[PDB]
This record gives sequence, C-alpha cells and structure tokens, in this order.
Amino acid sequence: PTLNDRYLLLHLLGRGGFSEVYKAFDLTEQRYVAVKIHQLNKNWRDEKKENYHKHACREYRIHKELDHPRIVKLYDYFSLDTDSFCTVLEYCEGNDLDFYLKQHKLMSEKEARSIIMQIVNALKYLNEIKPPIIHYDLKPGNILLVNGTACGEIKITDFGLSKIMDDDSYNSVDGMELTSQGAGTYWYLPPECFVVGKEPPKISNKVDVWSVGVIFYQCLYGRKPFGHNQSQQDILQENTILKATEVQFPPKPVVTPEAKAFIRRCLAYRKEDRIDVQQLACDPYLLP
Ligand SMILES: Nc1ncnc2c1ncn2[C@@H]1O[C@H](COP(=O)(O)OP(=O)(O)OP(O)(O)=S)[C@@H](O)[C@H]1O
Repeated sequence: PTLNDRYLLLHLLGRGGFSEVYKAFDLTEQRYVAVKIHQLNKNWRDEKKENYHKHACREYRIHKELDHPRIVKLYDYFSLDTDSFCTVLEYCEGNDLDFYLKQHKLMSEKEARSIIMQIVNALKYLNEIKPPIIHYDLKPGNILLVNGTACGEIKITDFGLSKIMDDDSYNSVDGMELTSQGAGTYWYLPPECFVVGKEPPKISNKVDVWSVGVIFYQCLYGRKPFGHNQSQQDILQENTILKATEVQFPPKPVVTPEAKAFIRRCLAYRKEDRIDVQQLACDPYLLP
C-alpha cells in the first residue's frame, strides 16, 4: 500500500494523538522506516488547521537538520490530501523510558547513569549546532530505549516545544524570553518557567539541566522529586515548582553521595547557581 512512490506500508506500530505510525519499507534506500501519518480533522476548520500545520512544519525543520546517534533521525515529509501529511523517521525498536518505569518501578544507579550520559551527549550536540537548541520537553516519554533495556542504547525525540537560541532571541547575559508560557510537562521544568508577571521569563539551556536532574532522580527512586502526586493544574495552583528549593532523598534505595551531589548541581533552584549544558557535559560524575 505504497506512499510517495517508495514507502511500502507494512503494519501498524502505534497511534499518537492525531496520528498513526506504520512500519514501512523504503524501496529507494532499501531500509525499514517509520511513516507517521498525521490525520486532522474536518471540523477544526480555518484557524486551528494552519497553526497545527505550522507547529508541525516548525518541528520538522528543526529536527530534519539534527544528525547524532542519540537523536532519532527524520528522513522525509510529504502531504497526502489537504487534511493530512506524513513524516518519515528512523525505525526504532522497543518502547520508551516512561513505559519501562511503569513495568519496573525504578532502576539501578549504574543503569540510571548509563541513560543520563547518553542524554547529556545529545544535549552537548544540541549546544554545538548551527544556532543552539533548548530541547524544552525532556521527559521519559521522549527517551526511547531502543534495545529494550536500561543498560542499552537510547535516543531522544520530540522537538515540538524546542526553543532556538539564535542571535535575535538569545544572548549569554540575559538569555531568551520564554515563548509559550504554560506549555510542557511541569514536573521536568525549572522554577524560572513558572514566574508570571509583566514580562515573560528569561531562560537558557539550563532548563534542560533541570530536566536531566529530575529524570535521573526518577530513574533511581521511582518517584518524581517535586509534585509527585499532583496534576498539572495542581502544580500551578500550589506553586509546587516555585517551592522546590531543596531536594530530599529517601534513605532506600541506596544511591552514592556522588550521585546525590550530581542531582543537587542539576536541581539548583536559582538558575545562576545551576550548571549549564556545557558544564553538565564535563561533570565529574559522568566521566568514564
Ligand atoms: N521512529 C519510530 N519507530 C518505531 N515506532 C515509532 C516511531 N515513532 C513513533 N512510533 C510509534 O508510534 C507511537 C506513538 O507515536 P508518537 O509520535 O511517539 O506519539 P505522540 O507524540 O503522542 O504523537 P502526536 O500526538 O501525533 S505528536 C509510539 O508508541 C510508537 O510505537
């Protein structure tokens, strides 16, 4: 059942919110790929059609140019009718870290560290690239365990909320104005992102550092460090992330105090006290 004159569709892999993902065989390259067929809507008409389209096309143009083994590769885009289009991706086996933590609750430190070093290498690449990127949505749902194991390989994905640190937007003194305040998953976002006032927050790649701290903590203890049993609307109501001034560690399971010291470096409340991605990428804890 072939698409774009190459793209022979084999079977379903999964469903997104408004998409279906098929395993396909790329007849020209002669490799297996994932075709994600985006299907909207017939009754959103006009306004919500085009800003869903440009959100998708924006993500596509960021993600297309990324070439690194710890980031899922994006091969192609093409439209079908007016109300649907496809993106074509590197075919990845296994499930994601969110699913893994549902089955197995937590993991070992050696395993949790194995994942974090890999994530950090992706972040180092995103901060070496042609205008640097903040991957604003780092979370277990966007970390694929491609070998089906925690000790094995991982890759990151989903640049829908990702901010571009170009010269118009960003400088190293101030950082960049937060574009779309309220977006993203609040457990993995830092305190500065929740301040509401006259002017929007100023952010940098230090929001990804906070995410890494939270994700690592979650892998070790099987619980999130802030707002564990709280919805998104609860987090905002209670300002639980603005109160996240000191991170506590349950006595079980045992983690090294070097691991705990690493988490405190990543989860520094005040962004000026927090290490940036460059400094995270040469953190002593992560040295082989
Ligand atoms: N590169 C890939 N390789 C294999 N399977 C994939 C790949 N990308 C997506 N899938 C499958 O598609 C399912 C959901 O697609 P995702 O795009 O990850 O979800 P989503 O972000 O909610 O989708 P939206 O809402 O349309 S952006 C996953 O559970 C996978 O099984």
